[PDB]
Amino acid sequence: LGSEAQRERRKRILDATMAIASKGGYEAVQMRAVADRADVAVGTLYRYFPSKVHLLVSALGREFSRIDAKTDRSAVAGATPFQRLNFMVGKLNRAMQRNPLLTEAMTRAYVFADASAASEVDQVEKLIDSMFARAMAGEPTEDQYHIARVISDVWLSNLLAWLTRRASATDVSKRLDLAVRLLIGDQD
Amino acid sequence: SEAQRERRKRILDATMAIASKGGYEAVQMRAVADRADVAVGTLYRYFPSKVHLLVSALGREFSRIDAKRSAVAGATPFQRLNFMVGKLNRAMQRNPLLTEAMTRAYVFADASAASEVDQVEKLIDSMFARAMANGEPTEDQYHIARVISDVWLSNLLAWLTRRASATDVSKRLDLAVRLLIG
Repeated sequence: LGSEAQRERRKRILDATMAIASKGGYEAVQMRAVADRADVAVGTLYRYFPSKVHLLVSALGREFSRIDAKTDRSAVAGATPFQRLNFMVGKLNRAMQRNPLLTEAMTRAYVFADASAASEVDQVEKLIDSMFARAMAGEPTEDQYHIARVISDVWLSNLLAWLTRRASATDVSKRLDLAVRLLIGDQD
Repeated sequence: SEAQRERRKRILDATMAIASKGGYEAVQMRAVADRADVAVGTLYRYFPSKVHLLVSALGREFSRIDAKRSAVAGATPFQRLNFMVGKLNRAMQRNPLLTEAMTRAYVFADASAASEVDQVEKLIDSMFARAMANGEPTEDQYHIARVISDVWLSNLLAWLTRRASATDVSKRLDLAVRLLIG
């Protein structure tokens, strides 16, 4: 399904969405402005992404997909599940902390995305869960996927506290370390 | 004092009435003050912003749920915690617009409302921590409760947006509880 022309259009649309959110945050991300920056027809934009929530959640899914594909796992080749999980948690954290305004825009879209964006939210959730489950495992068990979901929930809550300046990066790291210990502490 | 407690009550009652009608967007400072029959200044003294107002309203909801144990003595820590989760789930599901208003304020509350957010988090964590204990909980139980509160918030957001059914939410919290305490 699809074409090289469609993949090229989608890449430009998401690049434009991220460029606009990096400069002016969630509020700056508007359909007309994104269409103009990506050099795509507004109608074509609406067809692939029916709203700014769809654009931002799709940009977030692409970002997690890139982190997953590009993270060098040789660094923890001889590490324990506890170390591998803390490594991936640390990698996702540093990636989100790099551009606060952009992270804030994608997170806002993700937290309040409606049912019409279920496929885009599921792609995000499955990617983060897969990264944590594979770190704890290789091919994970159903229990490792259930643990991964809990860690993702703790990660999201702490990301929200960090974005709003209610928690420091230090506070976030300590809270995530505690959750990992409570779930798999005996795996080190 | 008496008059102060009555003024805060009227302010929070007006907030809830407005939120129940039109959600987060309907809640505005002037409208709340007029409905509560308080001066805008009295409103700002206790609640510096609409975010402080909605997060404080959320704290009163949790406090009232907490106020309303003897019936669950015979049950195990696992069963008491699942019962507490069920009560909190049902309470938030009864009035979607009111829940949406309080959740939106809680999620995006800034550093200036940190005190109110911290108090709300302590209230929900204590409800879960107390459910797993007999008497005062241990630090380990409060840490477990914080993880349960994070799972609960994530599932509440999925439920509010029609991405998870009430059954889905129940099953996910059951799984998290099982993973943490057994």
